[PDB]
Amino acid sequence: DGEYHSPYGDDDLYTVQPTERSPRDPKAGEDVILNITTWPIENGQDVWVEWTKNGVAQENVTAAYDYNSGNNTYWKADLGKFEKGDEITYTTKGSTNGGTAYESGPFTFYVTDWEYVQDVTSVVDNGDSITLNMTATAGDFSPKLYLSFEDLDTLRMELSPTGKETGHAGKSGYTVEDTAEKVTVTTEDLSIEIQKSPYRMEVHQADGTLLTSEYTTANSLGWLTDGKNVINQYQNNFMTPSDEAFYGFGERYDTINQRGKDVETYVYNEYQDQAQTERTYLAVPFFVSANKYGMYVNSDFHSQFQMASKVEDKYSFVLDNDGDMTNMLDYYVISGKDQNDIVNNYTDITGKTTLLPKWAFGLWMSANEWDRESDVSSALSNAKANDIPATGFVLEQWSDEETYYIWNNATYTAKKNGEAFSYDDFTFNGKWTDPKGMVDSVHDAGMNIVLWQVPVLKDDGTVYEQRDNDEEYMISQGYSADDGTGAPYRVPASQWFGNGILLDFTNKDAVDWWTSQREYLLTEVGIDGFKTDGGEMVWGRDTTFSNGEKGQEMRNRYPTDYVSSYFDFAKSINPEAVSFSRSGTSGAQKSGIYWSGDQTSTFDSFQASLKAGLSASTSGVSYWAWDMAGFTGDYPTAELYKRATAMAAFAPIMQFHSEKSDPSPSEERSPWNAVARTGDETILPTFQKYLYTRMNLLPYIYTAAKDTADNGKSMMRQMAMDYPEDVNARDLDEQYMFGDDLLVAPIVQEGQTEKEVYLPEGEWVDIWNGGVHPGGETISYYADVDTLPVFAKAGAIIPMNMTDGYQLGQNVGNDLKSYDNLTFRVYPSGDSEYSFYDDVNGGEMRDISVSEDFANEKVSVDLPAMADETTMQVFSTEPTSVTIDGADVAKADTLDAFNEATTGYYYDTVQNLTYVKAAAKDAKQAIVLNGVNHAPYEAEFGHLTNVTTASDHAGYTGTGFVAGFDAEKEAVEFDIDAVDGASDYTMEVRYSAGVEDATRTVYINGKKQQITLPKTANWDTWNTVEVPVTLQAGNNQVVFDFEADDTAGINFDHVVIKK
Ligand SMILES: [Ca+2]
Ligand SMILES: [Cl-]
Ligand SMILES: [Cl-]
Ligand SMILES: [Mg+2]
Ligand SMILES: [Mg+2]
Repeated sequence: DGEYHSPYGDDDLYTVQPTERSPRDPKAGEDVILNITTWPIENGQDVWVEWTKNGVAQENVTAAYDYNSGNNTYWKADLGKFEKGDEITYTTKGSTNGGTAYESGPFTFYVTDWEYVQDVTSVVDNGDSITLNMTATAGDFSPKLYLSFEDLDTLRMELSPTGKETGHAGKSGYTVEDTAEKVTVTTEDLSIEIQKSPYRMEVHQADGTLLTSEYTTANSLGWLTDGKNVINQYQNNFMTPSDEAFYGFGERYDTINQRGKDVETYVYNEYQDQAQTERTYLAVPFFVSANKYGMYVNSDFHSQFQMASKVEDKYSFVLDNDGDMTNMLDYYVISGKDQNDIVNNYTDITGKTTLLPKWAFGLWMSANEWDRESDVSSALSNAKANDIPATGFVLEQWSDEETYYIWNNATYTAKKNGEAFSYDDFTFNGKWTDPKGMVDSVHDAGMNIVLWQVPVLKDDGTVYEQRDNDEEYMISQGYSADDGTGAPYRVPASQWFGNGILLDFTNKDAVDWWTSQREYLLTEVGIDGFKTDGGEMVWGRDTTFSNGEKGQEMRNRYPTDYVSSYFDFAKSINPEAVSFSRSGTSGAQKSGIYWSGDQTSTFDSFQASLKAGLSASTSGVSYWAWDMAGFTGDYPTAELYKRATAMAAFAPIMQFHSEKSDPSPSEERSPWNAVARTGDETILPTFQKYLYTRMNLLPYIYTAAKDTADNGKSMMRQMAMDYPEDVNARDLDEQYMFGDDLLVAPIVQEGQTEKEVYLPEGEWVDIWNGGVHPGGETISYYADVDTLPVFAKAGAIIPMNMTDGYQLGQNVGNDLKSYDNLTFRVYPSGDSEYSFYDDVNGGEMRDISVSEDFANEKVSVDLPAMADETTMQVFSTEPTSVTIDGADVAKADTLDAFNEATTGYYYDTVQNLTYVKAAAKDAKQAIVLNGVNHAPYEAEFGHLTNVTTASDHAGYTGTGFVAGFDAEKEAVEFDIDAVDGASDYTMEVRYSAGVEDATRTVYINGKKQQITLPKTANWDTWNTVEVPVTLQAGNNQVVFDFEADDTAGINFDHVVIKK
């Protein structure tokens, strides 16, 4: 028998327990209902409420029967409505036939209403902060809003509704113009305009361009209070035009543009249906707008961002508080040089990404079913047999599944009083007879290993000596959080690890103990980090932490305290250790890799993972991973597996994983098991191609990882992050930038082979074959299941680790200590510069510069001192000569001769790349390619009408030529760029015409001219004709037609644009 009521339940955002108060936090005019339970179900029960209003005893309120369920009766008591300032205290009671009474409480609530800023009554400029003294729309407070600058382009607002708290100092580099009606605050980057009556702020760039502004009708900034004991919420409201896009908010699975949605800053463990439920494990109260600003609400409390979800032209935030009247509202409006600089400024406030070792950027292998030494040995042998040079290895099913720091099957004498074990304390048996030796074998394969962990001490109600000993110690030492009554906090019973006790990561002594238990894994077993799973486990408003904070404030912070504690611990022992986690909030980026969690093997889930990575990127979480092709559900199709592999190889962290613990057949998402499960042997070479390409690009990828850590620029980025003004880029979620230079367009739709790719203005070159694609439109690219469209931007300098074959997709292995052939791929365009992070040679930054001067048929490369031989691969026509420091270097006729040479050059006619080899030297070297033009536009890559291609007459550039172009109605169209700006140019047409003179009609952006192509000696003889053309900015449509007045057959190799 009993009775129970608890007003907040578990404080869950999405559900209520059946014995809560509704509303949880009543405002003025809201009917308050109390839900109460009694048990068992029986006649003669009476339930009632004893209470006071402002200290005055009220008549008891009797509860009415609502419904029965299980062994319980549920009741509702109606307290009615209240006025702002009312203080209500109540106790719920139950008894049967006037017998024993059971009760809950007392519970108190303070009835609130909103008060807003009205006018600015005075301004005080203290030199490093500005105070705006204001009046309020209601109540008796004297609010103060403090303005300060975190930097000249980053504004901080701190509101004290009572005026009793003071804002923080910032930079002094600002000026103020204060008039009776308005105050304007100016820095070299911002112009902040503030109307005084009513108060309203507009944030502009220094040149006057509006970034964002408070809502038009003013009274935008407010707080929810009873006027005496409590401040429970804050809000501000802003004006937004119909086309404004909002990105970030942590890791989001539903959309990359949150306009139209209410976004909850609330961490949650949602399995498989994150997109549909709009939930996430990683929530951050920061967004970036394509209107060139970011907004960061500096609080760990839950907030709701209403992004034009209520009123078409308004966005708002509503920030919760625990009632403490001394907690100021603190938020930032962040500008910068560009969108990535906005993210950099955000990381100045919340923490920079910590650079991880290069091994983190190779392939990670994982499968939950790996639960014994023989599984590890077989995984290593399978990788070797299938030529998969991975660098990361994860074990999940490794422990006793009780303590989570002891190897499965190990025996030992249990320890009391929180004492830690050493390796020699264990007798290793069964599944793991020699963990240290197993780790050595993983290292010997060139891989690094991490072990799965959780932040909770498991308590399943079973007897297990060591766990029971640790639990008693942890509780009595005060190492858990407190439930609010002096008892240890436990995860709610219905949840993952329900009944488990959370380690209080705010308590340094608790953390030292917890990590001391795992110390031997790092010092003696030799592991390389931890997969710190979970963390979305703090419920309860009264849950109390050692830092004095409670559940509302700590729910979102807890996972990051957990993750960071482990990351820092592992690295203190092993400098090369890496964490792999899923949950966090602002600052998560400081502590390792984040993966997108638990998803199914479908194209819809693939689409959601990419949105999660792109939104996480904007939010400063750059080192992002996903379980390629899904970790659960029916085994992926060969198509999904292949499409996923390609995106995964071009994402920040590449990793496969599987959910099942003991399946038959195997559920491994490895390429060898994928071949086995689908019966499609072609999966292996396709996977190899993408893995080998990633390893060829590792020097570029790792430099990008460094740029994240140094400059806040995420590795994988949504298109609007690099092109905010481009209206076509605003909502794209099926392509992205990777590193500074590569536009990647994965196929994330089932059955798709015609991939649309939006190309921003500028020239884009297909990295696989040299196809040129002028930007400014959405192109169609035919991508079979093994193909991934990837393009390099104009001016790109891309370092690569190549074999003597010098093609993308050739295996260089997993040696992270040296390069095979360090190579720089260059797409010359004006003056470009690249800072390469040469980690192989001491982490020195090598500044490479390229100066394109095709008007004088030259491209110059300024190579700094290098420790290794270097090979340039420059996109161009074939040079007439190449000099290094003014001395000619020898032309090599074949790739073999090029490889044998110590210095020289070689021209790859298929790829239209000039290779230049320069020796290692302790000083800068000046390389100059002479007699070169922009690379040819191959006819075989053009848009063809009623003609085909072939490769049956030798001497063509590219892969062949257009053949059988010999009848009316046939045409070849090229999309061409002006090389050095809009101008007149000479278009060199290369063709063969073995039978007779030919003529064709050419249209340049619709302007007609006819050309004559003289007979060549035979079909094995090529000739060039020079045609004067006028080329403008952007894409030039160049059409070669065979009209009624044209004549004869030609083979058409390419066109070259020159001065
Ligand atoms: Ca050709
Ligand atoms: Cl004033
Ligand atoms: Cl020729
Ligand atoms: Mg800055
Ligand atoms: Mg080591």
